[PDB]
Amino acid sequence: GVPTYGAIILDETLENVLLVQGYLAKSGWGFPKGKVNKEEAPHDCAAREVFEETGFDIKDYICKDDYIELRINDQLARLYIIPGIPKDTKFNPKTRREIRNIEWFSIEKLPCHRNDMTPKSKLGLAPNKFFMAIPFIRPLRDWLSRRFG
Ligand SMILES: C1CCCC(Nc2nnc(C3CC3)o2)CC1
Repeated sequence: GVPTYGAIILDETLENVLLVQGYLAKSGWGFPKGKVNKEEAPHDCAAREVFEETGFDIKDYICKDDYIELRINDQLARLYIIPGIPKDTKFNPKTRREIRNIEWFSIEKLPCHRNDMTPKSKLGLAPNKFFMAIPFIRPLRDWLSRRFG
């Protein structure tokens, strides 16, 4: 699995996080991130992917130790945590061919799991447009509690 890098951008209240909506298999909402290039350092890949997807440069804000990393299906995803970005920042992807929309979401309102279908006695999970973000939500809330209060 080629590792991916990106960011969790939060506003100044720490309430809201910046998600991006793709197309097709990436049609839902997720954190801005993408695959590392040959010989590219993690921090540079995170900044490149975030600038390509949001038009916002995190380079001067990345902290080396402040990230959440998950291994999903034997692919590693690491999102640098970037707090205090004002909600009135103008975000604009580099190309609309990959990114449909960019929005702030309330962290407390986001799901941290998908819903089963126990009502229908059917196995599996109900669709959720936050599926790409979900795995990071509980680890984020725990990280924020520890590092802030
Ligand atoms: C569109 C822009 C690129 C970021 C993307 N984030 C994402 N999180 N998981 C995946 C799947 C590959 C496993 O993608 C979704 C939004």
